[PDB]
Amino acid sequence: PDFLGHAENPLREEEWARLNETVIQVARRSLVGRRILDIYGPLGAGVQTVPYDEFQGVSPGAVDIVGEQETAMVFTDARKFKTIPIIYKDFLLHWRDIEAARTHNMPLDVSAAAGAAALCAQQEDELIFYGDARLGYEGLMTANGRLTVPLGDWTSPGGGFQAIVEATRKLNEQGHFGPYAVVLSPRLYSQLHRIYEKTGVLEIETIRQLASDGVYQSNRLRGESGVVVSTGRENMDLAVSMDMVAAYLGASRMNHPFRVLEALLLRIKHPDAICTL
Amino acid sequence: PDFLGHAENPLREEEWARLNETVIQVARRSLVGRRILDIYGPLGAGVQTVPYDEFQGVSPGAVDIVGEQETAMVFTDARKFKTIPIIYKDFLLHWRDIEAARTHNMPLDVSAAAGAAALCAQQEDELIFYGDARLGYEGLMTANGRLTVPLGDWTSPGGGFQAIVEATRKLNEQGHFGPYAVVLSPRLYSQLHRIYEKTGVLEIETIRQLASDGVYQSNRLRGESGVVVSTGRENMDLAVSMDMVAAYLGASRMNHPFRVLEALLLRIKHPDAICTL
Amino acid sequence: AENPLREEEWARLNETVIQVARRSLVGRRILDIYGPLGAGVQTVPYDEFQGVSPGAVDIVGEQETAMVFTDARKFKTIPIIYKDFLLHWRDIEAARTHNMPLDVSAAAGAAALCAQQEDELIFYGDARLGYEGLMTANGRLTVPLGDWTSPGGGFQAIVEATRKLNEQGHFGPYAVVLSPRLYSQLHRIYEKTGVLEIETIRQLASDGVYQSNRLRGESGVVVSTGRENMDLAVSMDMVAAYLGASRMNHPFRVLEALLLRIKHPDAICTL
Amino acid sequence: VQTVPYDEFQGVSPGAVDIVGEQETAMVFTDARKFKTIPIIYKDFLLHWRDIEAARTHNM
Amino acid sequence: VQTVPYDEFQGVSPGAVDIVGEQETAMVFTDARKFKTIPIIYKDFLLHWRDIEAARTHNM
Repeated sequence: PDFLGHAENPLREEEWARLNETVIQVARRSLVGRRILDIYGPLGAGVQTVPYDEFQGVSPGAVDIVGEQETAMVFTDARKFKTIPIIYKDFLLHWRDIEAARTHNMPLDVSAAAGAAALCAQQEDELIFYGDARLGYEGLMTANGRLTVPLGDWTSPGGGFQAIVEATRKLNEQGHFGPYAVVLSPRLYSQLHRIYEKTGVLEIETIRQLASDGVYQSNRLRGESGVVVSTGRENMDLAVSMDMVAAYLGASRMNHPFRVLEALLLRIKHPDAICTL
Repeated sequence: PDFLGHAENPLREEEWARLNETVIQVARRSLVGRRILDIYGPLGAGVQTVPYDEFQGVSPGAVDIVGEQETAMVFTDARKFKTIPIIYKDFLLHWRDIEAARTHNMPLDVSAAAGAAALCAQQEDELIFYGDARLGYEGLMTANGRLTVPLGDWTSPGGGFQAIVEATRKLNEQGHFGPYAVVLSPRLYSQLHRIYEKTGVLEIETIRQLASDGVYQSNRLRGESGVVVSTGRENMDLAVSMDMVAAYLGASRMNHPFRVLEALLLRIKHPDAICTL
Repeated sequence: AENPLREEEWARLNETVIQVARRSLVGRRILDIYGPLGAGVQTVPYDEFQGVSPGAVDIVGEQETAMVFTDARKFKTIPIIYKDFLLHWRDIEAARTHNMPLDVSAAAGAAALCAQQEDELIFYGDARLGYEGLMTANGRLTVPLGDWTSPGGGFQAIVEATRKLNEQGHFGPYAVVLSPRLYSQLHRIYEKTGVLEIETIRQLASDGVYQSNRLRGESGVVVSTGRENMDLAVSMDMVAAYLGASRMNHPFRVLEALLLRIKHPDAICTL
Repeated sequence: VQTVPYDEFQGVSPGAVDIVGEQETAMVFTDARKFKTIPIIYKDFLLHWRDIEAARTHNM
Repeated sequence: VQTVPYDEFQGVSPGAVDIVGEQETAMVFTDARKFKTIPIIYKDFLLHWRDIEAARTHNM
């Protein structure tokens, strides 16, 4: 006639609401991937597969007096569908803490929730920026056709601008230009954030004006690398099946462990808008 | 019925009653520590910390006609606020005995519950009589300031009791006398029963009269040790957040596991009423 | 920590399990069952045998011959046979929104394995646990099934088996179970005139001649189909139950509880 | 529905019977599920317009 | 209340399993459960009864 048992959801309504709010907000704080990209809307739990379009196209538009160009852009052989993985963590909550938060001291502590959701989002950003060979996925710094360009010039007072200038030139060489967005590793970003370039102000302001979609920081990237991409759709996408949400796994010895879910898959529909070291 | 699985609780009211009665009875049978220790009232499930209060204190107290002598009240040495551990064991039921015991064998077979409760009580007695150093807890034979007395002169009836006599003398010198008690290891409890020639009266009866709160035997204590205590309050206590209760752990492999729980903490409010080897 | 499926999908799963069972069970077409006793029971009474008491006193008034009873009263424990499979929560959601088959191939595989294990149990007791096997029973009345691959083959062995049953004073409508190798190769259509050899064996047996691929290469048995000779104590028919969600993937287990009690091990012939 | 699950591979795990169910009867897919897609097959029906016209007010 | 629960830290568990179905990575929890005692901080001052009476009659 009390808490003991293997019953269904232990948490009351408001406690569930607080858990969901915490995971959502810490996700919003900790996600850098979902700002440079843009998401195909939430398809739902059921959708396990999404189309994965073929590759580049060097076919541009044309203008004639009477439309006769026929403007072909056709996928060739297959469509090679792919599947949407899942990412998760744990919520080992004590039963005595829940019991105390009912008739006693009652700031129900969900610190483990924020920690686990932060770890989950970190793993997800690792997925976007680096595919895993076990599932055979593609990562931005390990894709095919990255259009590499050396850097070899930082640690100088102003030897960082020309690297992104060259990257933009190479990216426009493939006839693929637009609002660029840059993501950099932590130490590289801080080093870029240094004193005046001797020709004005902090370099990041000029780089941000050149990119036109911001320069972002990612701890999850390797030590000395970074990327610049074309933020528009028709080039890259983030297929989402369901956003971060906490669900009840089961009953432990007597505790309650939870698990945070989100199903994401990047689609590089055009591996021409990627540039790296 | 039994196929839906993961029901909130399998058993009925009568079977819960029998399980609880069995664990209570076996606990009361096999507990020795709870027979010389006045228990704190059941605080509740939520409480996890209790005021582990005192280390010392003395105020001889005086009397005079008017009622004015200004003797400092015994308040506390310093608050410490230890945390209440949990002691548990677990057993299993075969999901058919629960079904047979509603048609064929009306009283449900619960021998595994007694088997688990005996081990739980053994572990609890070990907790009282010994710390574990993984939680900084204190034990009867591990407490600092134990008033050790060299007592090895046995195998000769011309002695043995004199060890307890010296223990009482040492307890008296520290200004602490009352209804004494003795808990002895089996290797010496049996040795007391010796009927060596020139018997007269066995030493056990003399020791029982000298103690006046019973000489007890416990296997959990080590092979070559024994203690003398003062049974009253304000020297020892037993914080009881909750007694032996059987709770459910979901249904694994369609069987039914259960766990016997209690939350106990020994607090010695006066680590002077202790004597050891 | 919940209960996954609703009524329609539960009914579909149960129907699939029942269908695969009734298709694959060969024992249930040769032995009649003691009524479903419920999941509660775990022990049943057992055989009576070699009750040698002619009882043919045949005197006006009556004599005091010995009554027939269990030779040695004892009990046996009804086993449990089970197979476990798994389902994915995303699969259930997809079958709920996009498509609507709700693939249950795993359930069919589990039911098939359970039925094969059950039939092996009936035709061979578990030596480790220790039971009675149709081809390993004591008092089996062995008859040499050899010298086949001949024009007059299985008939010469079935007639000998029937005369050995009748000599033991145990007769009636017999039934035959043969290994698939023989039950196929036995179609030596030419006995003499026009009738299948298996057809004339079936006429001789009068309660079918079935095959069960679980038997060994060159073995077969003939029994007396009635009750009070052989039995099949059932505790619960093959049914699927839920083992509780773990890691959001729902497991499941198909259960059956059977035990054969050969009351009169005089209705046996083998190789 | 363009994609369907494609389950892993064999399993040599058989069922078992015990007095009390404790076999745990595991049969678990290991690493992935490697979904696949459903192709299409087709041919042609070149029907004359005059034949359809004839089958209206004439030979039909 | 006089005691509160306490930190969880160095929960090194990537949780980035990222597999269809799910793996069995380690859950995050308090590294070592323990408690702390909430202190009390206080400051004491004094007031004179004549001051209160004066503030009640002469000035306010």
